[PDB]
Amino acid sequence: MNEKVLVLIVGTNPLPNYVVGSHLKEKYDKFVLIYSEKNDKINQNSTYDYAKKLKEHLNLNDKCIFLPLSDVSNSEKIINDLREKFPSEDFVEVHLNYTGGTKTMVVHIYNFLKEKFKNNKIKFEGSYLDARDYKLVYDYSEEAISLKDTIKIDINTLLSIHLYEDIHFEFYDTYSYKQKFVDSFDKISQEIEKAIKDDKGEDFVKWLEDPFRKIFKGENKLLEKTAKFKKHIEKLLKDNDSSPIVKFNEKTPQFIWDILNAFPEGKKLNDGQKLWIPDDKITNDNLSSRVKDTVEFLNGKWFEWYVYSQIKSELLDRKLKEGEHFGISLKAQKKDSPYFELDIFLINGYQLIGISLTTSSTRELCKLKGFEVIHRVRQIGGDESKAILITGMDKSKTEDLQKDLAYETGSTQKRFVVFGIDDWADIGSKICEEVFK
Amino acid sequence: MNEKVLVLIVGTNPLPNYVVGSHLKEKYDKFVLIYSEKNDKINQNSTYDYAKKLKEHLNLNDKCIFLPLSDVSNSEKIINDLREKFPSEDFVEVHLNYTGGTKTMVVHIYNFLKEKFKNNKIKFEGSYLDARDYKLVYDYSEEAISLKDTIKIDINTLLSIHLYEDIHFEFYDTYSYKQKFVDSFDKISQEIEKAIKDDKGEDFVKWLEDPFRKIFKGENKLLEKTAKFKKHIEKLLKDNDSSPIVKFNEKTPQFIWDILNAFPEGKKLNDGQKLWIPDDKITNDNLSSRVKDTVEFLNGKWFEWYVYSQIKSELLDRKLKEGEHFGISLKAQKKDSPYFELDIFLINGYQLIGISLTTSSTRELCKLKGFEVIHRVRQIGGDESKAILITGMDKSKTEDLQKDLAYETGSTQKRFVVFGIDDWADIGSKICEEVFK
RNA sequence: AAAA
Ligand SMILES: [Mn+2]
Ligand SMILES: [Mn+2]
Repeated sequence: MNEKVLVLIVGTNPLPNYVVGSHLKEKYDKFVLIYSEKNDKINQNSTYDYAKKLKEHLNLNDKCIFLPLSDVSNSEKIINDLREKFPSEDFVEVHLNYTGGTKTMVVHIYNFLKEKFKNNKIKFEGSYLDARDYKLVYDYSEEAISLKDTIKIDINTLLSIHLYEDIHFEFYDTYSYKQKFVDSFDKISQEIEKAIKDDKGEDFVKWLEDPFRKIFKGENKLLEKTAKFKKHIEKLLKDNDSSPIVKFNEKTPQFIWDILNAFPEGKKLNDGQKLWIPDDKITNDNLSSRVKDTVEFLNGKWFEWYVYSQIKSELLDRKLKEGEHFGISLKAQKKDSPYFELDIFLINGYQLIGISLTTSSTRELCKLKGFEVIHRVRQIGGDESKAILITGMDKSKTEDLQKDLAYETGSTQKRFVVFGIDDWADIGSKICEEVFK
Repeated sequence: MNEKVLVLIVGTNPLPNYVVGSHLKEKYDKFVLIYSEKNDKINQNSTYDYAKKLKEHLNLNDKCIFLPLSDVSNSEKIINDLREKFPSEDFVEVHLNYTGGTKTMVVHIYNFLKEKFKNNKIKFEGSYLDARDYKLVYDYSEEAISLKDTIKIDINTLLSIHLYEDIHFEFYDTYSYKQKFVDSFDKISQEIEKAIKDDKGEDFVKWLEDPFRKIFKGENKLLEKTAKFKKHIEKLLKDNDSSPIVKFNEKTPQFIWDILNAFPEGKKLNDGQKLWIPDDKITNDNLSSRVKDTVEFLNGKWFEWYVYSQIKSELLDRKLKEGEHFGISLKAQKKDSPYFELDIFLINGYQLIGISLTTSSTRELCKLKGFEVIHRVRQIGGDESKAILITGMDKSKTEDLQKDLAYETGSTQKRFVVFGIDDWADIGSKICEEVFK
């Protein structure tokens, strides 16, 4: 005998159970996962899919007992099913983690176990995981254990316990544009990093709006069909005074030219110090081989590799593993449901920090992109996950956004942090400070 | 003499305590609002402002006692602060609503009061408001009191208990564009309503994309400067055929011309069957008085008035009161925080149904508008608010968006509803269905 | 994990 059992209340947030289970798996022998059933008459769904995922990812196997509850808000039907379905075996210690579930479930499961085992002088203990100071507090023993730097979770386990699948991500050694600009990516990335670190981001993004996007963006497949481009180029020449081609050749700053001249000669958007305008001998395949990949990277993809490279320094010194706790280009889906894409993911302990990146200074576009990162990390990491939005907006607008999209969760620490264009140079440090503090 | 007390555990969601308080305020002469203090060192904010608002709108005044809990995660510190600060007065019935607060609070308060009032001179009772079935279940009593159709909240009170101020909404008799298009708004709306009922939505939207949003919405202030515009007109005219100007003058369906000519004479975008092309000596203020308000209302505001008029009738049949339970163009702010804008608001009992309207068929733009309406109704009405996003997408895209952004709250009823283009003509009954099921 |  001498069996020790752990009773977990399984709600719609599975992460708090996973953390407590990992910390107490060894010191207990059997596990009771109290979940819920589906009853559309009472508008109640089931937390069983989370209970299956908690059994699998904690690897409790057959040492796990599933206790179903028919009504999560009916005191009578809770205690009824409890006596009829709680294990009849003897135990030396009965530990309850009432962190999840309803309040009804919590109240009636706590008092029932208190009067079924603690009534038999069998060790009884309650526990609740603080989502604010990251501690597991014991009711009777009065112990407060911080599981912040002890319990660790990865991106695959975190999304699977939240019922997401097909988890794809990229690494420092598997970035897509490392292949598109092979034997030249480091040079292009180094040059851009210099300018952004030199507080030239506002100037770069301005140049990206005019003329970069005035010339290289328009009709779909503008840069994959020469005819569309050549017609587009001639139309811009007709604008004369307001022509972006004139501004590209003449008013383009030098740090831009250095970035452009960093691209491989076969994939340069410039003809020395002027805009490369293809002739009638240049085919549609030649254009995409030179313009498409370079334009896509300068349209916002550089800002993603920048932030990921800026933060990679502090992370490797914090002994965090790549592909497990940090990565880029995160994609996943629910079964028979559309996919999602998060620019940068980062997991400090078990707190998921989702980072969405945009080079925009427009209020509406940044606000919606913040809206998105809040909801994704909610569906992906839980209701206690952080969302940081890095934008090209100024400090004032950035601050307003944080205030506008702020939701009271009971924690002084903010879960929605917006970073402005000024923070770009030291974004790596600014994030490290935010995430680890 | 016989002081019956009701104890409410105050959390971040204040709506449940207001609902229960409004129902049981008459049968109790004392009220204890257990609220949290602010200790930044333990990452814990104060729900005092939420409990303050409840005392005001429930008009408890002197019958209200405030009990500050220093730590809302430590069992020991909870009970210690309780014994130290709970009213030591004589009570004949002690009723606890444990629907809110942290799990630890709901269990340790429950059992602290249950023992402090075990003497049969004092009768103990416990309540919980089930958000799923909208009922007030009583502990140990099979009694089931539904409050779905009994308790009703006004839009000003709901935003006030969630800490928002400067609540401004427009109703039927005070629509802004009804004052801007004088003696024509009824004819403009009639033509738009008539066309939508004739399955001409997609038609309008496609014309709104091209050539409408290519002639009047190409530059950030082209309808505020006559030069930019005539420049924009000539820049489109450079294309000759396939220019947005030609499609307007030629390939423009008749029901569009009917709406365009329904506008007041001095505020029409057309000059016969052609696009009035502003000539020289047209002031940037004379241009504004003609195209500015017409372009804005024709860019989508029309969809907001359409949906509002279709729902207005259904609701009046019911008891919903305009301005008190439904309305259009709601704006409000938290103190020293930016304002928000929800297109249409509705309150079915005490449930906030927020409706965001967009005439777009693009999945990205609609997706983003979905994250917005979800986050807004949770800040404005609480975590049990429904969001509805009436898009211009087809049934396939709507069901995909509905699955992409859906979060698991624990209810078998949807809380994010994505109506599509085909639902437009019967949006009145469609909304009546989803809101009052 | 402060109306699951
Ligand atoms: Mn992005
Ligand atoms: Mn809208």
